[PDB]
Amino acid sequence: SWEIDPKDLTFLKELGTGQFGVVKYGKWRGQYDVAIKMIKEGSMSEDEFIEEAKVMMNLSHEKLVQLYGVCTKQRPIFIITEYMANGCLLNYLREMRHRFQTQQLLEMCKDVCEAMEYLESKQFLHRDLAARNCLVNDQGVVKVSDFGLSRKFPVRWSPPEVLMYSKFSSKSDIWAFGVLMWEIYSLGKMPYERFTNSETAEHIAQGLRLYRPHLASEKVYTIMYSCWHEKADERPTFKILLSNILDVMDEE
Repeated sequence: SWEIDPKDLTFLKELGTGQFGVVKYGKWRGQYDVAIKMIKEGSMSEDEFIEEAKVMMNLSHEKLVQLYGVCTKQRPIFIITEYMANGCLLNYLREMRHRFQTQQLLEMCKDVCEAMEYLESKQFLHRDLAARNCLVNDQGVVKVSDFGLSRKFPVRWSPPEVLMYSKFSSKSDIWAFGVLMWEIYSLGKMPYERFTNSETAEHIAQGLRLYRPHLASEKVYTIMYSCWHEKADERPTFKILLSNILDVMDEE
């Protein structure tokens, strides 16, 4: 069901990801590659954890990193997720010592927009969409992770209404997606690299945004820029963005 027997875990490994990162790898039920993550003790009630795990497991999309189950009969609780061989998107973008053509960067954006259009259609809020929270598999497909119970503050990824009023909505995920497009097109730079949090917020308050990365065409920048409207209701939906992204794919 939602509950998993740790005895169904075989080939337990400690694997590197990026230069200093580490992942606990296993195989689940003889054929599923999984990452094993622990849940902070006492931060949640057991019943509260199970319901949230149930919601997350019913979130099925090829571009969302899947949750396969949880172990609760043990201390600490752990979760098993879809293993992603190429690791964090941020590190993967900076590891571009080789590859990225602009078509590949736009495809990354499309992968994420699909996952997010799915989440939006289920009225589920990510709340921390960022390149650090996307994972890349062995085929180079980008999937969104760290939504749900896979959770100082992501100020550089947050719209003004989150910073001031804590008003989370799909439209705040929209803003963060624009920042994520920026991280992709700049190949993994830090948004607003040399800014205090008040400087970033004063910069936004002045109607100023993240510069056009030079790998981004005018069209691509229009799409990411559209995500950062001051008014939440003036920012697009993930369905509209997808259609914009699919339009720009046809035009190249």
